Amino acid sequence: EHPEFLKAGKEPGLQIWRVEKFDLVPVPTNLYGDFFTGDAYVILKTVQLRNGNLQYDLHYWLGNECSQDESGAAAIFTVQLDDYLNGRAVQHREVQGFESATFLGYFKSGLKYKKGGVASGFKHVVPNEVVVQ
Repeated sequence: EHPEFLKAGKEPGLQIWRVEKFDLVPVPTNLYGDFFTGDAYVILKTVQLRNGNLQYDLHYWLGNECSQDESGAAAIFTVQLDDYLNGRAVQHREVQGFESATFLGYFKSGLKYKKGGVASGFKHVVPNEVVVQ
């Protein structure tokens, strides 16, 4: 499909992404800054080291209301990125209620925690019209 987190790498700084729709989904403005407990967020940091090999680090965050199934899919994509960057990157997955200074240090503005997505805005794309039978 369109894996941006795994294919991420076009700017030395920080990129935030979120899993949604059985694929990778970015977090538009206004939305960024709020972590969800019913989903997984994948973040990849990129900097320019002396040699200029562009350092690549990534943190895998999961929600407490996401059994190993949802957390498994998120960790799965994170594990692949590692094999691709099993050179010396910084891979570290964080959980809700157990974050670390790295996270609290990456965002000190005060990350908001949203819970319960009261919204039935979601439809399944059907295969063209039912003309076929």
